[PDB]
Amino acid sequence: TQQSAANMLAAHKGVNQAPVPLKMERVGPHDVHIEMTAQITDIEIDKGKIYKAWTFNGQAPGPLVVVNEGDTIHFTLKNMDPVVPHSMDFHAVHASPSKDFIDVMPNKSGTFTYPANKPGVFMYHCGTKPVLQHIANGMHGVIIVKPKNGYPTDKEVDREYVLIQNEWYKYNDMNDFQNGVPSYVVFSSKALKPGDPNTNGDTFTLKEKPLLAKVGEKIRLYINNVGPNEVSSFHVVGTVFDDVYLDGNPNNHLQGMQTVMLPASGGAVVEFTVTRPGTYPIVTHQFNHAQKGAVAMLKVTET
Amino acid sequence: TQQSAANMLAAHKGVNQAPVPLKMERVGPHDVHIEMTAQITDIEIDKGKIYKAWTFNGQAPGPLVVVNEGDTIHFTLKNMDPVVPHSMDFHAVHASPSKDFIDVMPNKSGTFTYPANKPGVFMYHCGTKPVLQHIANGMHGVIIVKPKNGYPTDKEVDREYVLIQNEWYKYNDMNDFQNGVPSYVVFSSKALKPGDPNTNGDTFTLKEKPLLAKVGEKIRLYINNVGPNEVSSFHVVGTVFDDVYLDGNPNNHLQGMQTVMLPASGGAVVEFTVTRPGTYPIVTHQFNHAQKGAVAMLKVTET
Amino acid sequence: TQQSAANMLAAHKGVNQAPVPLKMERVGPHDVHIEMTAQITDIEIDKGKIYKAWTFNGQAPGPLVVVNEGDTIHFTLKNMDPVVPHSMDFHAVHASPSKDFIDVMPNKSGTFTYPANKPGVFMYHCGTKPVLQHIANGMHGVIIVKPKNGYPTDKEVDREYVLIQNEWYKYNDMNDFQNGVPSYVVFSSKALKPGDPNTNGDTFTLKEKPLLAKVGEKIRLYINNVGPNEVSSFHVVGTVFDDVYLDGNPNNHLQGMQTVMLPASGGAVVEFTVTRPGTYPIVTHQFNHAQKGAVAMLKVTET
Ligand SMILES: [Cu+2]
Ligand SMILES: [Cu+2]
Ligand SMILES: [Cu+2]
Ligand SMILES: [Cu+2]
Ligand SMILES: [Cu+2]
Ligand SMILES: [Cu+2]
Ligand code: NA
Ligand code: NA
Ligand code: NA
Ligand code: NA
Ligand code: NA
Ligand code: NA
Ligand SMILES: [Zn+2]
Ligand SMILES: [Zn+2]
Ligand SMILES: [Zn+2]
Ligand SMILES: [Zn+2]
Ligand SMILES: [Zn+2]
Ligand SMILES: [Zn+2]
Ligand SMILES: [Zn+2]
Ligand SMILES: [Zn+2]
Ligand SMILES: [Zn+2]
Repeated sequence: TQQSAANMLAAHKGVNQAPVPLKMERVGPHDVHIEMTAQITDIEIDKGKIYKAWTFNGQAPGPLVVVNEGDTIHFTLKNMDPVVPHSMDFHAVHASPSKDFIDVMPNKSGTFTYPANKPGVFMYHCGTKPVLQHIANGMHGVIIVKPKNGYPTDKEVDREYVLIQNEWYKYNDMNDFQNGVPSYVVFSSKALKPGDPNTNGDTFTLKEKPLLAKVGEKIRLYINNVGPNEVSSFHVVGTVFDDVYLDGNPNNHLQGMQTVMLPASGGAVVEFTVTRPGTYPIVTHQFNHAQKGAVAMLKVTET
Repeated sequence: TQQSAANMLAAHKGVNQAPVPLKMERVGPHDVHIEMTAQITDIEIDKGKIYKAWTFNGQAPGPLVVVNEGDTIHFTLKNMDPVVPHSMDFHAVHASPSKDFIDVMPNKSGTFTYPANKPGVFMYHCGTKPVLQHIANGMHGVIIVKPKNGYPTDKEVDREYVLIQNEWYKYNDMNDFQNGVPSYVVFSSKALKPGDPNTNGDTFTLKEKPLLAKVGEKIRLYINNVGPNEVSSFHVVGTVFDDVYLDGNPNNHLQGMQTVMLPASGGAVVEFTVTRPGTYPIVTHQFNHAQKGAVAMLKVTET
Repeated sequence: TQQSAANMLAAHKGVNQAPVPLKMERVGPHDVHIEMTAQITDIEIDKGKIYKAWTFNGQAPGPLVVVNEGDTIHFTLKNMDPVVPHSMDFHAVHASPSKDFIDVMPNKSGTFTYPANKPGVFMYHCGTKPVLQHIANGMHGVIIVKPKNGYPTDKEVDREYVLIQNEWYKYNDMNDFQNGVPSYVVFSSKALKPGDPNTNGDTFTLKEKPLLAKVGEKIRLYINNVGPNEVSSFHVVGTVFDDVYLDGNPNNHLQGMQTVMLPASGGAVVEFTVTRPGTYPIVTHQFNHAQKGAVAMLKVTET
C-alpha cells in the first residue's frame, strides 16, 4: 500500500495541472453534451496546507453540472493524469456501472451516454478501484437535475446557492482514509448564475468571503454531503428550514426542520428565511467537524 | 491550546456554583420573559467521575424551556463565569446570530429578543467561539415550542416525558473534543409537569430511578440529541414507535418506526404503547454509546 | 474485562457447533411457532480470518424470519452455548423486555409469546448484558413482517432479495467494541424463496457470487443495518431508488432517493430499476466501510 504510495509520489511529483473549464451544450430538447477532465491539481485546503488533489477539471469538489429532468447526457472524460486511470459515476443517471462507469486510461478519453430521469441534488465521483482512494483524494462533486414541474415553493425563493461538504485526510494515505478521523471537514460553493462564487473545499474561503443575501429573503440551498466517510448534520444558525426536499425530489417534503441529516452522498434542497441583518454561520452540527473547518458564512445586509 | 487549558484550570479551580432556577413568565399573549445563567458547576457524570461543567443554570444539559408557537422571547443571560464569556443560541428562533447570539462578559448580563414561530423540539446551546468547547463542556439543552394546533395524536397520549442525549469527553480537552471517541454517552430527563424527574446527563440516574408509566399507556417522548459530535439511533426496547414527528413539527409524520435516526442537534416527538408490565430500556442503538452510558429505563406497572 | 475474555477463550476453545436449521410453522390464522438456537460457530468473515461467532442457528447474521402483520409468535430459544446465557429481542414485537426478552441458561430452553402488529423490516438480536458484546460477536438478524395490505408498488416489483449490513471487530474485545473502528463491514443475503442465496456477513461472498437479475427488472431489497455501532448510507450504483419505505412501513414513503440513511438497527424497503446489462455494486457510501468489505454485487443479464 505505502510502496504504491511512494511510487505514486514519484509519478505525480511536480505535477500541477491548471484548471480546465467544464464544457456543456444542449444538442436536443432532451440531450446534452458534457465534457470533463480528470487532472492533478494543487489546492490549498487550509492556510499553509497544499493537497495535490485528484480532481475533475482542477476543482475539488468538481465543477457544478446542471441538467433538466429527462435529459440524456453524452459524457466525455479526458484523463490528464499521467499514470492513474479515472472514471465517472453520476448518481443522477441510470447506467450499467461495468459498461458505462468504466476506467479511462492516462492520456485517453472515454465517452458514455445515459439518462437523468429523476430530479434532485446528486453526487458524482470517480468510480475507479479503490473508490475510497479516488473520492478521498478529491474526485467528487454535484450534478443537479431540475424537476420538470419545479418545486411547490419555487415562487417563494428569492436567492439560491449550492453548498457541498467534504472531508480531507492525510495525503493519499489509505490507512488514514479507512481508519482515521478526518483532518479537515469543509464547505465549498459552486456557481449557479453569473456572479455566484465558485470555490474549492477549504477551511476559510466561505468565512473570509461569505455568501451574500438581503434582509427578509427566502434562501434556497442545494446541498450534498459527498463524504467520503462522514454523515452531516446540516444547520443554518439563526433560522429554521421552512421546507426541505430530501435528495431534491419534490415528493420528499419536510417542514420546519432545525437540522437536516445527510448520509454520505446524501443531498437536499433546503429553504429558509433570514429575518435580520447580520452574519449567519452555516455548519454541520457535528461540532468536531465544524471545528475542523466545516463552517461557511452567510452575510445578510439591508442592501 | 493546552497552555490555555492550564490557565483555564487555574481560573476555575475550586469554582462550584450552586444551581440557580430558571426564571420564566408570560408578559403578553405572544410574549414571554426568560432569565438564565451561565455558570460553572461540578456534576457527577459517572460514579467517581466529577466533571466541572460549563452550564446554563448549573444543569447539563440545561433546564427545559417551553413556549408556545408564535411567542416572542425576551431573553436574559447572566454570566456568572469569572473568566469566560458565554452566549445563547436557541434553534427555535429567527435571529441575527452576530447581533442576537452575542457574547456576555464575565459578571455581566445581556438581553435579546426574538420570535419562536415554528413548533418542535429544538436544541439550545452556547454560541461562543470555540463553539465545540462550549457545547462539549456542557452548554446545551432543549427548548420545546408547542404547536398552535397540537399534534393529530394528542388525544391518544397518556403520559409524556422529555429525554436528551449528550456525550462527555476528557475534561476541557480540545484535542479529544475534535479527534477522540466520547468517554460517556448519556441520557437525562427534564421536567414538564410537577413531579416529573429532572436530571443531568449521567450514566446511572435513569437506570437507578426509571421513568414511570402504567400498563397499556401510550407514552410520548420529546427527544433531542444535542451531541456535540455523534448521531443517535433512538430505540425503545419492547415496543415500536406508533407515530414520529421529525423535529416535533406535526407535518413530518412517520409511522411504525423501530428506530429514529437523529442528527447532532436533531429532535423528534415519538409515541409508543407499553403493553405489559416490566422494565423497558431506552437506548441509542449505536451500542458502543449504549455501553458507555446511553441507556435509560422505563418501569411500567399495573398501578 | 480481559481476564473474563481469557476465561471465555478457554471455555469456547475448540467449540464449533454445526448450523441448525430454523424451525417455523403456522399454528393458527394469526399464530406462528418459531424455534431457534444460540450457538458458537466458526465463520470465515474475510479470507484467512475465522471468527468464532456467537450466533443464532450457526449463521451471522442469523436466519431470516418472515411473519404476517398481526401474527402472535410463540418463540423458543435453545441455548447450546456451554457457558454463556443468551436471549432474544425482536424489534417487531410488543413485549415486556424484563419478562419476555430474558436470559436462557446454557443447555436450557426458554419459550416466549408476543405479537407482531406492525409491518416492516426489523432487527432482532440477543438482549443479554453486555448487549454490545452479544451483538458484536454475531447475535443479530432480521425479521420481516409482511403488511396486511401490501405496499402500493407491489405490482411493479419483478424480483426481491434481503440484504443485511453488519460490522466485525477484534475478536470478543470489549475495548475494541466500545472504542475502535470496525475491522470489517459486510453485507449478507438471506433467502426469501427457494433458490435464493443464503450467506453470512463476510467481505467476499456477494462479490464472488453476485445477486442475479434480468435487464429491465424492478428490484426490491428488504434491508437492515444491524450495526452494532455504525450508521449506513445505502446506495446501489447505476440506479436511483424509485420508492423507499422507511423501516418497511408502507406509510413512510419516499421517492427518487439516491442514498438511504439507516440508523443502527434501521431498516427499509427500497425499489429500483436496472435498465442495462452489467454488474451493479451495492454499497454503503461511507467509503471507509465499503473499503473494509461492504460492497455486494448485482449481476444483471438479458436472460
Ligand atoms: Cu479517479
Ligand atoms: Cu446550533
Ligand atoms: Cu459558553
Ligand atoms: Cu434492539
Ligand atoms: Cu447472546
Ligand atoms: Cu456513488
Ligand atoms: Na468520524
Ligand atoms: Na485570499
Ligand atoms: Na464516534
Ligand atoms: Na443516589
Ligand atoms: Na466509525
Ligand atoms: Na468459495
Ligand atoms: Zn447528443
Ligand atoms: Zn452526442
Ligand atoms: Zn421573499
Ligand atoms: Zn416582554
Ligand atoms: Zn420584555
Ligand atoms: Zn391509552
Ligand atoms: Zn401457538
Ligand atoms: Zn404455541
Ligand atoms: Zn418490470
